[PDB]
Amino acid sequence: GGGSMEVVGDFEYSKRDLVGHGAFAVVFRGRHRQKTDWEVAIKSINKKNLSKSQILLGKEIKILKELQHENIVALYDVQELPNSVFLVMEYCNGGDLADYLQAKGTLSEDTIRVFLHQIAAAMRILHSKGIIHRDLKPQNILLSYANVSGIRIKIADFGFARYLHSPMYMAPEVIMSQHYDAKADLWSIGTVIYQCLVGKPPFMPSIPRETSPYLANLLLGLLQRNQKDRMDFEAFFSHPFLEQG
Amino acid sequence: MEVVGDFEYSKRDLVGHGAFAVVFRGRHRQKTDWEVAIKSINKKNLSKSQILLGKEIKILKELQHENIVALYDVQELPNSVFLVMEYCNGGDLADYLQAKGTLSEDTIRVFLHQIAAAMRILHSKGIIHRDLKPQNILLSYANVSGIRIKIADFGFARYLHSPMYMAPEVIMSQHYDAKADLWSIGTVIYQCLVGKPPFQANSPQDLRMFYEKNRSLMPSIPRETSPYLANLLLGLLQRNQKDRMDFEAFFSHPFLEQG
Ligand SMILES: CCS(=O)(=O)Nc1ccc2c(c1)/C(=C(/Nc1ccc(CN3CCCCC3)cc1)c1ccccc1)C(=O)N2
Ligand SMILES: CCS(=O)(=O)Nc1ccc2c(c1)/C(=C(/Nc1ccc(CN3CCCCC3)cc1)c1ccccc1)C(=O)N2
Repeated sequence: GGGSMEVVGDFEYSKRDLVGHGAFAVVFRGRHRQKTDWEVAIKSINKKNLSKSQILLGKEIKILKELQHENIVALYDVQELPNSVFLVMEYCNGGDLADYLQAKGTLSEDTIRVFLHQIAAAMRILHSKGIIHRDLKPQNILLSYANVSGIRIKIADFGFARYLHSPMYMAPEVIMSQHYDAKADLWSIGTVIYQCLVGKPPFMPSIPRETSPYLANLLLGLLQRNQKDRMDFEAFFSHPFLEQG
Repeated sequence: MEVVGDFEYSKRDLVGHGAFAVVFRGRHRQKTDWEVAIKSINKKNLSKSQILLGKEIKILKELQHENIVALYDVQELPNSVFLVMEYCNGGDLADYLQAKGTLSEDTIRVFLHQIAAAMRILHSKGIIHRDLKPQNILLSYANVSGIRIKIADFGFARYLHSPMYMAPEVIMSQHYDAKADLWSIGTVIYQCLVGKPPFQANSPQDLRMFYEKNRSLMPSIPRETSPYLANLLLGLLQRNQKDRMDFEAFFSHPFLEQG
C-alpha cells in the first residue's frame, strides 16, 4: 500500500488521517464510500505481529459483535487482507479520557457524574452478558462530541475481557477461582473516578475533605483490595451519587 | 459426499459430537488414503455460547506435535464452521477405560510418556489446557505399544501472561493455574489405575464446596501399586499448587523412563 487512499469493504480512509495506535495496530479516521458524511475509525492490525502475540482478536470481535450499546464502541465490519485485519468501528472525535484529563486536569463532581452515568450504563450490559473487561482505564474510555453535556462516552479494548462460566478431572485451583475476578471492573472504575477527581490514581485512600459524602461512599466501596468486601454491581448501578443533581 | 475445502466426508460416517459440534470421518479428495476428522460447528449456536473458537484455532495452529491433535484446515460456510483435523480411530480414553476397566502400569507408562511429550510443548509455549480429562485424550492405532495418544479440546486452554487501574485479585492471580494440568493428569492416571476418579460429588457445586473446605486429602493408592507410580500420583494429586510436583520433576520422573 504505497498509495494515500485505501478501501476496506464499504469504507475507505486516507493514510493522511492517522489518529492513534494500539497493539500491532494503527487507527485512521475513515468514512463509508457512498455515505461519506458517515465517519468511522479503521483499526489496521498486522497479522504476522498478532500471530506471534497472545492477543485473541477473535474473542474481541465476538464480544464487540454481542454488545450493541450507545456507550460501547460500535463494530461495523471486519475485513481480512493478506498482511492486515481491519476493524471498522464508531469514530470517537474526542480521543480517550487520558487526553481529556491531561487537558482539563481534574473534573467537577457534576462532570464525573455525567461520565460515570454513561460508564455505568455500559457496565450494566457487560454484567448482564457476564463479561468482565479487566483492563478498564482512561486509555480505553473514548469520547464523542456533538458540538460537557455534549460528550458521549464509549468503552473500548476488550483485549483482556473474559466471559464468566455460569468436573472431577479439573484442578481444584481452577474449580475454586471461578468468578474470582467477577468484580475487577468495579475497582478499575474506582481508580478512574479517583484520578478524575484528585488528578492522579490513588496508589482506604486519601479522599479530599471537599468530596461530597455520596462520592466518598462510592469511592471507598469501589477501592476495596478484597473483592469479598468490594461493593457489588447492583449497589453501584443504583448508588445515590448517580441519580441526583 | 459433502465437500470441505480439499476434503470430503459422508454424513453416514458420523463418529461423535462435541460442543455445538458434530464430527465425521473424512478424507482428502486427491490423497484419499489420508483420513481426517471433520468437526462441523453451527455458527448461530457458537455465537450464543462463550466458546472462543478463534482461540482454539490459534492454539492448535501454534502446536505441531505428534501427541497433539493436528488441525489441517478451517472452512467457513454461511451456517457452519468446519475444522479438518487428525483422525484418531481409537475414540477417547473414556471409551477405552469403560471397555478395558483398569490398565496395567506398563500400559499407563506408555500413555503417560506420550501425555508428558505433549505437556512439554504446552509448558514451553506457556499454554495451560485446564480441562484435561479422558473425554479430551484421543487414541490412534497403527495396527498397546501400537496406540498413539493425542491431546484435544483447547476450548478452556489459556496463554500464561509472562497497571494501576487493574484489580489486585487479577494482578496477583497471574500464573495461579500454571500447574492445573499436572493435577488433571493425576486424576486421569488415578482413574486408569483404580477405575474411578479420586474425588466425586453429586454435582459441580458439591465439589466446589468440597475442594473449598479443604476436605481433600491424598486418595486410596492400592498397596499393589509400584513405588514410582505411587510417588508420581501423590506428587500430582496435591490440592495446593505450591506443594504440587513441578513440571521438570514430572517430565523426568523415574516412572516414565524405566523398562
Ligand atoms: C485504545 C482503544 S483501541 O480499541 O485500541 N482503539 C480504538 C478503538 C475505537 C476507536 C478509536 C480507537 C478511535 C480513536 N479516535 C481518535 C483518536 C485521537 C483523536 C485526537 N486527534 C489525534 C490526531 C489529530 C486529530 C485527532 C481523535 C479521534 C482513538 C484511536 C486510538 C486511541 C484512542 C482513540 C475511535 O474513534 N474509535
Ligand atoms: C475431543 C473432543 S472434540 O475435539 O470435540 N472432538 C474431536 C476432535 C478431533 C478428533 C475427533 C473428535 C475424533 C474422534 N474420532 C473417533 C470418534 C469415535 C470413534 C468410534 N470408535 C471408538 C473406538 C472404537 C469403536 C468405534 C472413532 C474415532 C472423536 C469424535 C468425537 C469425540 C471423540 C473422538 C478424531 O479422530 N479427531
